[PDB]
Order: sequence, then structure tokens, then C-alpha cells
Amino acid sequence: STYADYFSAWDKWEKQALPGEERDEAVSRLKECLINNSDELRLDRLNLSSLPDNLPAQITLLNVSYNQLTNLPELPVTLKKLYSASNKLSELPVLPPALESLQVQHNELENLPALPDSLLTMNISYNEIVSLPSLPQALKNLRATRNFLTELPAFVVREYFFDRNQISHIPESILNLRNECSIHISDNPLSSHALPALQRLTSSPDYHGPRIYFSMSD
Repeated sequence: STYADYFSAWDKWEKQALPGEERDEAVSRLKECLINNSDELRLDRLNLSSLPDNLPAQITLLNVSYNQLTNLPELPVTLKKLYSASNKLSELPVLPPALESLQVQHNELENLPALPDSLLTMNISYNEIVSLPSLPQALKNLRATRNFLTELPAFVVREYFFDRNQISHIPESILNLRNECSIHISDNPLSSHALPALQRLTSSPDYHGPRIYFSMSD
């Protein structure tokens, strides 16, 4: 993509802003990013209902969080960090294949794409996701609070957050993780027997297992 092609597309896209939508500021930042050959592009908090089709191809970080986006365009294959929290995305595109960080909490996602093996940290909280695909081996931090998962995924200081889902069963697989792992499973429709049982299990002096957080603090 040439400079003319970038600027052309952007300028065209700016002219169609709704009232209050700051496409003007977005185009200034996009131009600044290309002129300086910046690694980072931040279009956060611009009331954007869409992005232009062609983002600067060199970027390694894209932050479009806090907008009103319903789709993302195709993402630079160079991308390492994608922050697009607090939008209205109904799906994600295929993820840049060396992505390290994925922050998409507070959208309307119903499914996720394949997760690159490079992924270290992902926050998919506050969506409507019902199942998870294969998790990356490199994954250190998974925040998935307030989705609609019905089962834990089967499985480094790791932390998994699955609070406020639709999980009904504590699998034996959980009891096999190490003390370095923390699993948060509060406020799920577990058996009422789960709390007392877990409270005794994890409170014993001899308990070897993951740190499990499972009560409203009860």
C-alpha cells in the first residue's frame, strides 16, 4: 500500500463521520502513525462506529478500545497486541498469527477464532462466549469473567478467571493443577455442595492443589 492509497481511503472515510464521531482526530492519528513509522496506533475513545479498511501495516500494537465498533478490518499480520475492549464486536477476524496479547472484554462476541500459539494473555470477559477453542501452551493469563461457558477447558504462574459463567461441574482435572495456578470460579451454578466441600479441601494444612477461589466470600 502506497501513501496515496492510505491517505485517500482515510480522507474518504472521514467525510462520512456521524455527528460526534471523531473520524477527524482518527485520521490525524493514522497520518501521524504513517509519517513517523510508529509501532503503535491508538484510536481509543473517539466514538468510532467503524475503522477505515486499511490500517498502517507496520504496527505492532493497535488500541481501538472504548469505541462503538461492530467489526474490525483485517489486522496487520505484524500485530503483537490487540486492545479492542468496550466496543460492540460480534466476531473477531482471524488473528494475526504471532499475536501476544488479546484484550477484547466488553463486546458482544459469541465465538472466538483460533488462538495463536504466541498468545500470553487474553481477556475475553463480558461477552457471550459458550465454548473455548484449543488454548495456547504459552498462555499465562486468561480472564473470561461473565461469559456463558458451561465447562472448564481441560488444561509459569498462571491465573484463569471463570467467575460468573454457567459452569455446573468442578472437573477432577482442576484438582490436578499446581499451587502456582489460581482458578477463579465464583458465582457459577455449581452444586450447593461445592462450596463447603471446596472450603474444607483447600483450607486443610496438607492441601496440595491449585489456589481455587469459589465463593462470594461465604
